[PDB]
Formats: sequence, C-alpha cells, structure tokens
Amino acid sequence: ALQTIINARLPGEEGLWQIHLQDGKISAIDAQSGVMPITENSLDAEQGLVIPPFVEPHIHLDTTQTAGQPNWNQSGTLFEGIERWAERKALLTHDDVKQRAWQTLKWQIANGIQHVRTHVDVSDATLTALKAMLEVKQEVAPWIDLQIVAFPQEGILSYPNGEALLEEALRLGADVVGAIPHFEFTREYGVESLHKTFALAQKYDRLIDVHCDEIDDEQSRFVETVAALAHHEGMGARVTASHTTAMHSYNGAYTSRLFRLLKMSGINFVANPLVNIHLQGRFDTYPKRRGITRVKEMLESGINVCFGHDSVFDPWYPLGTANMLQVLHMGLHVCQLMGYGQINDGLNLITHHSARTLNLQDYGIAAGNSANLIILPAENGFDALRRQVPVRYSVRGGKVIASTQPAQTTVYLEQPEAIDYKR
Amino acid sequence: ALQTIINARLPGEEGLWQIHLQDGKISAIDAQSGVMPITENSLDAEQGLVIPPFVEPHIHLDTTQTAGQPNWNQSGTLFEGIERWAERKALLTHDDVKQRAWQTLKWQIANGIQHVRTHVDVSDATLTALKAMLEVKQEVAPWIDLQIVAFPQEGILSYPNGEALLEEALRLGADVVGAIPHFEFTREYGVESLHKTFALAQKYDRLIDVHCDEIDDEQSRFVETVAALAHHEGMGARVTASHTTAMHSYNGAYTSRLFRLLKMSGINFVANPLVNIHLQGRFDTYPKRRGITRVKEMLESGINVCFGHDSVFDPWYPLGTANMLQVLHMGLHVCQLMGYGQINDGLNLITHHSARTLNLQDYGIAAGNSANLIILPAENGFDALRRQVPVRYSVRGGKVIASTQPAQTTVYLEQPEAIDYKR
Ligand SMILES: [Fe+3]
Ligand SMILES: [Fe+3]
Ligand SMILES: [Mg+2]
Ligand SMILES: [Mg+2]
Repeated sequence: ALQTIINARLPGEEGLWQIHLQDGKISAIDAQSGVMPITENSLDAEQGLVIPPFVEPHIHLDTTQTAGQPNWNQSGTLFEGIERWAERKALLTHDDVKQRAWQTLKWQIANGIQHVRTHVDVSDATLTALKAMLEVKQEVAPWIDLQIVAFPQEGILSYPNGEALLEEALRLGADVVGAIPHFEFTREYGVESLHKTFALAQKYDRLIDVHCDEIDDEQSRFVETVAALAHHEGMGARVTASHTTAMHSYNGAYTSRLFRLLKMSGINFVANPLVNIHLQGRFDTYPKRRGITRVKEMLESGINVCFGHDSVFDPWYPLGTANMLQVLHMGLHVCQLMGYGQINDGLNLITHHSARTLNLQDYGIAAGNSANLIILPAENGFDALRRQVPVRYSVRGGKVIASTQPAQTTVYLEQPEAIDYKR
Repeated sequence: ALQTIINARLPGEEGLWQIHLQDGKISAIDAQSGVMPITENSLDAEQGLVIPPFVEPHIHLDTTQTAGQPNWNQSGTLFEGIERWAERKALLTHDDVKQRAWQTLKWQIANGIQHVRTHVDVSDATLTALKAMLEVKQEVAPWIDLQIVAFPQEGILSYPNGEALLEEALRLGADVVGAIPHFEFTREYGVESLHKTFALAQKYDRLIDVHCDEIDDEQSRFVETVAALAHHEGMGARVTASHTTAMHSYNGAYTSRLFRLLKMSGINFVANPLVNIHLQGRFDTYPKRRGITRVKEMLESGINVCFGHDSVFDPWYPLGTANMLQVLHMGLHVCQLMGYGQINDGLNLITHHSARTLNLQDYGIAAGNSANLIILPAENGFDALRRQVPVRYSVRGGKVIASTQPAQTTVYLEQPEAIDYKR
C-alpha cells in the first residue's frame, strides 16, 4: 500500500512537500528542500499540485444523462426542457434513475470528485427517484460520499401534500432539507415554506439547502429569511442558499444592508455558472444581464461561496462532462475574477469552500485526516485552470481510485516537437 | 504519401465517407455503405468528424505570452493591463516578438488551426512588431497561412503620423487595413478615419478589418459607416467589423433598421467571446451586461458572424491555450445558443464562417481543393464541443502536420473501467 506522496506542491505554500500516509490517513506533512527520488510505495506528484478532492455541491442526478430522449431541446429554453422531460416519463423507473446517476458519478470519480450533493425531486407521491438514489448512495460510498437533498421542486405549500412528502423523504434518510420559495404561488407561501423547512431541519437534525431566488426578479428576497432564520437558530454552518441569481438584479443599497446579515448568519452560497449564464437573462432583450449571484463581493466580504455544475447532459443543460475546472473557468469569466491572484485562488471555489458548504468534517491535507487527495499535473491553480488539466491521480483512503494518462500532442515542423501548452 | 481518408463523418451528412487524395489535393469524395478496412496509405478517421481546418480570425500575436512579465495584472482590468505592458517595454524587440508569436502559433498548429489573422500595432514609428511579424508569416507558411492586419491601435487621426504609418505598413506588405473609430478623439475623426481606411484598401487592393465599436456606448455606431462604405464600393466580402460590442447595448428599433444594411452590405462580423465577457460590462455595477454582439440575431438573418480568441496569455486576457472549441464553448453560453442544433451547428462559427471572414479561396472538403483538413474524435459538432476533444490529426497538403494521442482515464471500482465521457 502507498506510504508516501512525494514532490507535491500545495496551494499558497512555497516549495515541495512530502505527505506521509498510514492506516488510510495522513500521518504527517513535511517540507522537502529538493526533489525526492521515487521508490516502492511512493506516489510521485512530480512537482504537480496536490489538493483535497474536488467537490460537487449542487447537481441533479435524478435528471442527468437524459438529453435527447426521446427528443432534443431545440430552442434550449427552460419551457421546452420541461416539455422534453415530460415526453420521457414512461422511461422514468427505479433502474433508469440508478443507471443514469451512476454514469455521471463515474465521470465525477474520473474527475477527482469525492464529495457530491445531489438534489432529488420529492414532489412525487411515489418518491421513485429518491428510493433509487438512496440505494445509489450506499453503492457509491467506497468512492464518493453522496449527500441527498429532499428537493420539493413543485413547492412545499403549492403542491398537494408537499410538506408531508418532504418530511417522508427525511424519514427515509435524505441528508438535507430543500425548498424553492420563489416558485411558491405567493410571497407569503414562500416565507412560510422557509419556516417549515427550518422546523424540519431542527426536528431531524439535518442540513438545509434552498433553491433560493433563482429568478431575475429584483423583488425576490427570500435569502434574507434564510439567513435570518439560520442566525436565530444559531445554525448557519448547516445552511446553504443555492443560486440567489436575483441578487444580480438588486439595487446596491439593499444589497449592502443585506450583506451585514449574510456575514453574521454564517450561511453558505452556491453559484452554478454554466447553468446560470444559460438560463438567466432569458426575459431581457438587449442588453442582457449575466445573472450570477454576487460572487466577487461575497469573497471580498468573507462570505463563503462556491460553484456547482447543477445539471449534466439533460433538458435544462445539454452539455457537461461533470468537470469542476470547467465550471470554475466559466465562473471566473462571468464574475470577472480575472486578475492573476483571483484566478489562482479560484481552486478554493471548487474545493475548500464547497467542503464547508457540505459541512464536511474530514477534509483537507492535514495530519489526522483521511488520505483523500488528488494530484493535478500543473504548477498551481492558475496553471491548472488555464490548461484545463485532467486529474492525474485520485487517492481515497490511501488508495488510487482513478488515474488519467495525459494526452500527447506532437506538431511536425522541420522536426517533430511535443506541445504541452506551457511557455 | 497518404492516398485516402476513410470512415469519415461530415457535418450535416448522413453516414460515412471516403476522401480521395492526389497531388496534395482532394480528388474525389465518395459515400461508403459501411466501415472500410484500414490499409497502407489510408488515414482512418475511425468514424470521427472530418472538417476543413479551424480558423483564428482575430488574435494579437504581437502581445501574446507576456502575462506576468515583469509583473502580473492583479485586478484583471484593462487599465492595469496597459500599465503592466508598459513595464515590459525594455524587452520588446524583433526577436522577442518572433519568439512569442511562434510559441502561440505552435499551439495553434497543435489545435488544428491552419488559417490565422493577427492584428499588429502600427502606432509605432519603428514598426518593430510589424517587421518581426512579416518574417514570422514567411517562416510559418508551410503550416499556417497568416494574414497581418495593420492595426493603428492609438488611432489614425488621433496619433502623430497615424495615417502615414498605416500606409507604410501596407507598403511593407500588411494584408489588411485596420482602424479603431471609437478610440479616436471625436466622432468626426472616427467617421473620417473610416473614409481613409477604405481609400487605402482600394488603393492597395487589401482587405479591411476594423476594431469597431468595442465599447459599452449605445451611441457608438461606427458599424453603419463600415457597412455603408463597403456597400458603396461593392466590396463587402473583403470587409470585417470586429467586436461591435456596442451593438449589445443598442435599442431594438435602431438595430432592426441597421440589420437591413448589414445584410445588404455583405460584410463580416467577428465576436471574441472569451475577451468580450471579461472586458465588457466593466462600468456596470449590478445588473451587469454580457457585452457580446448580436450573434444569434446575425445567424437568424443570414449575416456572416464568427468567433476569435483575441488574446492569449497576455495582460488583457491572462488565459488561453489558443483553442477554438473553448472559444466556441464560451460563445454558445453567453449568446444563449444552447439548443441542440444551435450547439451542433456551432462548428460553423470556427470553420466556414471564419474562412469567409478571411476571404479564403481554397477552403472546404471539396474536390479540387487543397487537402487541408482535420479529424476530431467525436460523432458530430455537439459531441466535439461537449467533450472539448483535441484534434486527432491535422492534414495539410495531404500530409500530417499534427497529431494528438488522446488521454486515457481509468476508474478503479470493483474492476478497472475506462471512462470516455460518452453515455
Ligand atoms: Fe438545482
Ligand atoms: Fe483585437
Ligand atoms: Mg435547476
Ligand atoms: Mg483588443
């Protein structure tokens, strides 16, 4: 079994480091004064970057891999997506959900993702997708720690038996309580739905992740209730507000007042760049707003924010290979986090900040933690992002669970020359 | 020497095709009714997609590869970029320009790009970068047909001897006449500069490519003069309006009136997604406009529009590997061209439409044309874009000039499994 990771670079640290492993955990981390020789039981990072695993804080595994079945979304709109999904209803079975979820999970394992939070639609009396996902969670456990959010997609108060079904999902084992206040019939139902969500989270000791203000409506302010209730209950660390795309459209004075509460509350925020740029701004003609939440300002204020993929290869988002560096690339561009340090520090948005969002208790390259880490064939976060590098090795419990042999590119000039896209 | 390309898929065509080669040209293209066996002198596309070469219609090779020299742009702003470039002035020499241009050109060769249009700053009495680029053009000719635009970055009428220097650049061999009307001191200088640009293009029989309305100013309408002058001279095919980001901010009534002229004029448009999303919208607070020209509407109206990378690894854009599928990916998201057909047809924005922008006379998989083509390990444009596939083989004059051995990814579950990100 592997005993050491050598010649590793660490974000924010100078030089090379050696990570000692024992009994599936990291026993010690020591600085090197030069390059160490390889040997039996040593995994050579080759001066590449070593980081804790990538994290997917927001994905819908119940709908993944269904694009084009039975028909393709040709307009690309949300409206048509709903119609295309409806045409596939006859194929939505226990086994179908498990097969598709596992296909995307394998791409995630290949991409160094060891922690995933999936929302599962529980606005279904049969709870078909939820029952399937609970089995998938157990099956994939050796490779990925999967959290399941009971997501009442059609609303809690605006759908028949919505609250009873949400609670049933928690009784069956869902890890997180979801909500979608802006989709409820009225603002009052929206606010009330959040009180019910928090009461359920406290009753069952579960986390909360709300699809919050995902709409280009400057009056959609459910985020202040999410933060206020979290502050009142002293549970900010266990609470997440996903999307908050309406914040992109708020006036600055209200946003400034709100930020004081967001910081005090300690809640987490998830932005989903690939999907937000695609589905937001659809009611504008020109100019067209970007529609991503205030990521740059959150970072400047010390508010925890991170990035999710949201959807993969389905009616709502036809693209994706479940790659977090690709999600990060889009977010840095749309949010204009394009200075060198902003890009280099970008890795935090898909590693540490996401681990905090999932309330993980065993995460990070530190002595005593499980030996879960990945190796990128790049010098730092900037280099990894610019070249969109694959994950050379993914290690979990001190064992290799994925590896990618890099592509090899050659140009035939006066003589053959290898191209690695470095200067 | 290669005599045939077999088992090729072609955009918009059903089945597999065989492309016969002779004397460096395509002699014939025949449909196959099944998979053909490989043999000596046959390049097997393996049911991958075969297309004419990728094209880079807009890049600045004179500034490429300089990010972080001597310092990094930390804010990511245009203003700081200008300052960082100024700090590198002592290093700007003939040999330095050639070395950096060649580094990016090699990445382009590796990425299947055989046609490149580079703008070169000619607001320099010594014309240092231009002299260097003219040598690079000759040196790279066996692999890339490089067009050089004499770009008067500081203006034609607003910079000392601007017009004389622009003409000197044409006398030295620049292929295209540039301009930048919105940067001139006054609207009147802007309009006058375009009359001078067109007069020079007609005097020397050169193409035109204007940095046109690259500003979030709803009153920047130099594009109507570019189109009107092209229509008057009957030379639309030889004219390009780059950026036109101001169009993102025009009212709809004026845009509708303008579109009639744009179509009638026959001029070309270049949008630069990676740079436009980064540098446009910088004066907005929230909401923030996207700032890309009206690509979707141009396509719907039959107006030729295509995508360029603009900058690679420099103070104005720190990222990039000169990859056109990456440029396309950003453009499809920001322009909301996310329906299946829109994405699949996306390849046109980085192949055929760009060839038209460069007024190329030998381009396309057709009998009689030079055997210049590339092979993508994907089923169609959608698949190539989704998986961001590399160029398996680039063929020029019937000879392989670049090849990429794909990466190999494995996940170690109960048994090892190869992952190719296909469902
Ligand atoms: Fe979601
Ligand atoms: Fe330019
Ligand atoms: Mg959604
Ligand atoms: Mg520019």
